[PDB]
Amino acid sequence: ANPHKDVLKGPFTTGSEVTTQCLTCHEEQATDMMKTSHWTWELEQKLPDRTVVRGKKNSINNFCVAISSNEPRCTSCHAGYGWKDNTFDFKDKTKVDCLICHDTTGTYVKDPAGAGEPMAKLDLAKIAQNVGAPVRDNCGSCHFYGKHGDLDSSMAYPDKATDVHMDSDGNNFQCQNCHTTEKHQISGNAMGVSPGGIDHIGCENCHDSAPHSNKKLNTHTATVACQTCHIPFFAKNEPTKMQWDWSTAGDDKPETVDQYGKHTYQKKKGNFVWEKMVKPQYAWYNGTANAYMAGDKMDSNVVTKLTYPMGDINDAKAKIYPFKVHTGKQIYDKKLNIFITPKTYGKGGYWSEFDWNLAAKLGMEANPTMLEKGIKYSGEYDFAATEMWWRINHMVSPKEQALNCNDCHNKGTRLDWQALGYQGDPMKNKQGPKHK
Ligand code: HEC
Ligand code: HEC
Ligand code: HEC
Ligand code: HEC
Ligand code: HEC
Ligand code: HEC
Ligand code: HEC
Ligand code: HEC
Repeated sequence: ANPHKDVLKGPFTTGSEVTTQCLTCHEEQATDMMKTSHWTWELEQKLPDRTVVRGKKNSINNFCVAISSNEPRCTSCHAGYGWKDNTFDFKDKTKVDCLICHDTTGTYVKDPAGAGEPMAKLDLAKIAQNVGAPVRDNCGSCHFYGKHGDLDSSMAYPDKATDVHMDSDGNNFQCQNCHTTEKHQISGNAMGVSPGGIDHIGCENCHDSAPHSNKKLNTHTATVACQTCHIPFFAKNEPTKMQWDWSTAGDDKPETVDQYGKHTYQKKKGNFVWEKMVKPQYAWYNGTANAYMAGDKMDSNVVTKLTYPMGDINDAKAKIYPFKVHTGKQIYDKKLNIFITPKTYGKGGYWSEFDWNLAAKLGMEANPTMLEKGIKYSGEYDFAATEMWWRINHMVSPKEQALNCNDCHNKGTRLDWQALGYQGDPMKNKQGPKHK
């Protein structure tokens, strides 16, 4: 037994007061955790032409776009308390959130607009006393809401049909059963992070790399990622957003709904398309990814890929992997040719004032990178098309629903042979295209 139940009677009125207790004995864990991306929101990433500091802190996406000037809404999913703008003290140990991963009561909740602060009226003392090993639902406080359509609210206690590894009646894995954690470094590669292992966890430390009695299926694994055949669908239980058109935001037309009660229009955000039971898109992937970074020039007559997997048929490091792809339109500076990071949340933000010029001006004056590069909002904006790629790794289906020969070959359409660089279906056509 540990001392928790005896030492943490409180009263506690704030998160850091809780944390300041945890540190009388777990200063090491804070120090360790603070070295990681869960605390800094930064990752180094090797792009085709340059190494950058990406991570969430520096990323641009086609959903909410970017954290700067919006921090109080976004850092409800930071393992910290108080990150509300650019003055956040990343060296302050009393600001780590120790409860979000370790709460066992199921009541600990971070206020969705509170810059990481817990909701009002929690029994903090009680939460602190009951702290223990994370389960799926702790990771899921940030990982099941917003997007990746492969981790849903039902991954809290999913069935076999949803995920064979996490299946609470079967293998019942917690996330760290695969994402092994040492010194609060939670293992697992985000897309475009390496080194010479595309997947740090992948499928091959618990399965043989030739796991099939059918040898022809084993020969495919040099080219086709396990994830491709074994995750035939994501968003199995609940719709995910497939498109977000910001260009239409700001009108008082009716805020219409889906088959599934999801909004297809909202004044504050624009138009959406939702989909349930989604086939992935397939692409060559060798462990590296391209990314759009703040300040990059772009071209509005074309779709901009905000991220994209690298590799191709001639790339011996690349395999065909499955991806979720989200498309949209979003705001760009019509004079510089760059995407803008606008203020949507809070005072002057789009969501209260519905004025894109003001949201642009305020979001650009708050962005550290724009400032670093002397970039000023020009005063003119427009909307441009984008696509963004995320890896699909969860919801492995039972073996009976793996893609089989006829999903890809013969009348199968899973793979777009020519987009992948093949000369027709390789089974009809043993002449032109082979991986390596
Ligand atoms: C000393 C008075 C402690 C305070 C205050 C807190 N914790 Fe603790 N914790 C303490 C000990 C001696 C142990 C056992 C360490 C060992 O391995 O010998 C623990 C254990 C934990 C764990 C592991 C829980 C598990 O089920 O394995 C966690 C996750 C943990 N402690 C977290 C934690 C937090 C968040 C605290 C503030 C709320 C906290 N502890 C206070 C000693 C002490
Ligand atoms: C909210 C407070 C989170 C909780 C709770 C957990 N994670 Fe998380 N995770 C969060 C963010 C904002 C990010 C991106 C960090 C960045 O800037 O890069 C992540 C990332 C991951 C990753 C990807 C690797 C990485 O990006 O560095 C993994 C593999 C991951 N998270 C796993 C993970 C697990 C297993 C969790 C429970 C123990 C967990 N996370 C909690 C936000 C939050
Ligand atoms: C998720 C993003 C986490 C945050 C924030 C914190 N911890 Fe953690 N902790 C996390 C994991 C995935 C693990 C391993 C769990 C397992 O099942 O093996 C732990 C482990 C601990 C432990 C025991 C092991 C150790 O390193 O000593 C302790 C004592 C612990 N965690 C405490 C702790 C504290 C005090 C935190 C806030 C400052 C904290 N953890 C944050 C995941 C995450
Ligand atoms: C094995 C059976 C897994 C379980 C259980 C969970 N995850 Fe996972 N995850 C797994 C793999 C093979 C990968 C690819 C990365 C690798 O190094 O092999 C991932 C990846 C992630 C990521 C990164 C996704 C991305 O940004 O590209 C995250 C954020 C993530 N996983 C989170 C996560 C959570 C929250 C889980 C519990 C609900 C979880 N994973 C379980 C394998 C496995
Ligand atoms: C499609 C081209 C596949 C690739 C690539 C991989 N697998 Fe597969 N797998 C596929 C089928 C059609 C089936 C069902 C047929 C069967 O052998 O049952 C499977 C099955 C498995 C299983 C279950 C094996 C059994 O007990 O019968 C496992 C454990 C498994 N596959 C794992 C797996 C891994 C780890 C892969 C990458 C190394 C992999 N498969 C590739 C189709 C395809
Ligand atoms: C260990 C940490 C694992 C990792 C990482 C992955 N898999 Fe797994 N898998 C694991 C176990 C213990 C089991 C059950 C095996 C049994 O004896 O019943 C499985 C099961 C599968 C299956 C079979 C599902 C079924 O129909 O019963 C498949 C097809 C499978 N696993 C594939 C798979 C893939 C593609 C993974 C990477 C994303 C993966 N596994 C990771 C252990 C672990
Ligand atoms: C998609 C995810 C597939 C499934 C399911 C199956 N196959 Fe496949 N096939 C796929 C690719 C991407 C390739 C090219 C591999 C390469 O070397 O570049 C192939 C290739 C073949 C071939 C021609 C090569 C050969 O092995 O002689 C054959 C005859 C073939 N595939 C047959 C086959 C069968 C019988 C399958 C079911 C067990 C099967 N494939 C599944 C993609 C996919
Ligand atoms: C929890 C419910 C979240 C809230 C609220 C917000 N975000 Fe998030 N985001 C969350 C996680 C767990 C991750 C890591 C995903 C992984 O699989 O590795 C992220 C990541 C981002 C990124 C990086 C690129 C991407 O995956 O889209 C960006 C640019 C981003 N998030 C932006 C963002 C903004 C602007 C938010 C508030 C307005 C916001 N997020 C809230 C989880 C959660």
